[PDB]
Amino acid sequence: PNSMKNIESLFDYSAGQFEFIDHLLTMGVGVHFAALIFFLVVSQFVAPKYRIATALSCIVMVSAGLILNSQAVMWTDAYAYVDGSYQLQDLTFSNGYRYVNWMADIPCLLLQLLIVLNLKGKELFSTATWLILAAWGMIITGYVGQLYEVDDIAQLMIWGAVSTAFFVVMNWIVGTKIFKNRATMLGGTDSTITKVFWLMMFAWTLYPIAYLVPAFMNNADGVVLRQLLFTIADISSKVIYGLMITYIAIQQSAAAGYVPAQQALGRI
Ligand SMILES: *C/C=C(C)/C=C/C=C(C)/C=C/C1=C(C)CCCC1(C)C
Ligand SMILES: CCCCCCCC/C=C\CCCCCCCC(=O)O
Ligand SMILES: [Cl-]
Repeated sequence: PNSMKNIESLFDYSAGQFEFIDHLLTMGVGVHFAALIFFLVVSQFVAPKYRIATALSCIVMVSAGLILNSQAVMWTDAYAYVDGSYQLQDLTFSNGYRYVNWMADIPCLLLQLLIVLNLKGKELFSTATWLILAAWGMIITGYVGQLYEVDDIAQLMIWGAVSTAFFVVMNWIVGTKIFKNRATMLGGTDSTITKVFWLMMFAWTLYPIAYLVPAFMNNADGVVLRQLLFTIADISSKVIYGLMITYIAIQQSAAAGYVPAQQALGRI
């Protein structure tokens, strides 16, 4: 369906190129699932005010891990090694699934941030609402644009412009809330959380770069590079970010007197 519309369909891949992609996707699932166990064992040390943030991390890990596992399988299904190269056998591969996943992943990532920020009640709800709508606006317009990567580069770029507008607006909101709510962080995670904003800024920005590969590197190597950028971005935005949110959650929990949090931080 969407497979003819992505640049992966245009090329034949060397055994090294095809195998590198498969290995990236495979490693990615391994990292996400390993992280998943860790987020899972560690959540018993998070006080309940914050425990939902850690659960969100586990949710993202599986959600992202499943999409990667599936991409890896869709990749091996799509091509066969014939006459010295991997050649397209059928229309089973597309990047469209990543976008669909982001529809779920991003709200989860944002919500875990708001929780450690100590937002609650009406503010949490309203902030969450504006953020996810902005995010959905970004993702959907982006999804529409990627559909035109094979045949209409101007069109991919215009949808890209619209997508970026939502992105910038989303960043302004998360940035503003982090900066206005820092003084309330305990432990003192007021310092850590600003690092979390910079990481997001860096990691999230890699997705747009990946989106533009058809525009500047329209060849088989470009395909490899985009999967690589997705990989760096995925580990940075989901896993590394997740480890920080959890750290902040544990630290805030101990500072507020939750004992399992204190014993845990202490036993290390
Ligand atoms: C777990 C997944 C994450 C954190 C994905 C984040 C994705 C983006 C920030 C996507 C951004 C885009 C633009 C701002 C412009 C082009 C289209 C997108 C969707 C790639
Ligand atoms: C910060 C997150 C780190 C992400 C992990 C990514 C791991 C891969 C890194 C480097 C390997 C580069 C080697 C590429 C050899 C090219 C072979 C070919 O494509 O033909
Ligand atoms: Cl609590």
